[PDB]
Amino acid sequence: GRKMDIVIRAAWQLFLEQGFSATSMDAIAKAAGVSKATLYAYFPSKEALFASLIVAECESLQRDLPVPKLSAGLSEALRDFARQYLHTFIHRKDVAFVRIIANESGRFPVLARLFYESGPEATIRRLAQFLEEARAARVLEFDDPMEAANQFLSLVRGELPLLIVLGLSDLTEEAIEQEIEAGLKFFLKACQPRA
Amino acid sequence: GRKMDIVIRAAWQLFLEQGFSATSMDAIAKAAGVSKATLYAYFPSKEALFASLIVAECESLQRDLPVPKLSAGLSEALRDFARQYLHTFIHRKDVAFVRIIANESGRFPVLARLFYESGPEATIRRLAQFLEEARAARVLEFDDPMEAANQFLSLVRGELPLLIVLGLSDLTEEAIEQEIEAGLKFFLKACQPRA
Repeated sequence: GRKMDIVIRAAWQLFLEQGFSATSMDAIAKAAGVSKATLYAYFPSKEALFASLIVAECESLQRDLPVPKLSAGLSEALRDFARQYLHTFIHRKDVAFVRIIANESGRFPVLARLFYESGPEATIRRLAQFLEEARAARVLEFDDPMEAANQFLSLVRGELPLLIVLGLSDLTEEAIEQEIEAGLKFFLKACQPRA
Repeated sequence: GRKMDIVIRAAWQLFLEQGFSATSMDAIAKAAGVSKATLYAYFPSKEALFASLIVAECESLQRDLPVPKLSAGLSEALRDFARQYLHTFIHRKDVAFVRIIANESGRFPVLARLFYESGPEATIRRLAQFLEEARAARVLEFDDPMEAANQFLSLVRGELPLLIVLGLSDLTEEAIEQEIEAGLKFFLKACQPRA
């Protein structure tokens, strides 16, 4: 319980610095100061270990996103959600996770999909349920809620992933507000019923 | 002229195999079979050498894209451009190149920005000048052409880059047409003058 966490942190450190495949359960045990018997009692395999990291970190992220309320106002709800989406993008593991998994060159499709469904797709679904509410209230129009959620996020996140990866993204809070307001303005321009 | 190309290819080989910083002008000269005097006459520095590769690769990629014609029909033009834009992601034309810069962890911001401006931003600008024509023809409406171009591409590309990188994208031609049609439909829903 108290030990399992020292293992997690040691493993994360190695996965970042070297990648998944280049990190052995052997190295992990030694970095965390445990016997292999111990290590394997907590985690039946390196794949299971990484899955723990993924589900845990991804569920954590998902708690720091709001559940958008239509009572808050349509715009402010979306604006809030975008804001938190981008803060999580910038300051959390999603980029690191993707580098790590992308480095595996498709050797681990189950882990890849687990991340996708636990994070990115989960974000889409939360927003989608909110959008379904907004459409039920006749305050937005669109054929598919997931599709519309994905469109919204795509606009808001724009080309920030690329910029970050290249090390060119530097986003003050005011810079972020601008990214959001542009994305939102456009999204509403396409889904607000013209009237 | 040809002395210089054998060098380019040798340098690209090393940068791929070992990264930028781990590759020395010395190793490059020896791999290309030239004297250091010769090497440095063509390229004043390793940074300058990589810049040549960037400009060359980025111009190459830009020839793969159409120049969209408004005579073709608005939709079909955009649909063409989107189609060619996505081909770049699927066939991973940028990936090795970006990995090299990304792997420098922002030690070389000038080269990173040169790539950005020579590729990604260049794509935005081409589309932006087409959009500026469409607006002059009163057939689309928007305040800023670069912004609108970015929005268009963000919609179309959506989350495909991520899926590809994770090794979860498998796109039949029909699947691709669906991605495009969704992105375009939405873009037009916001910029076509509602009438």
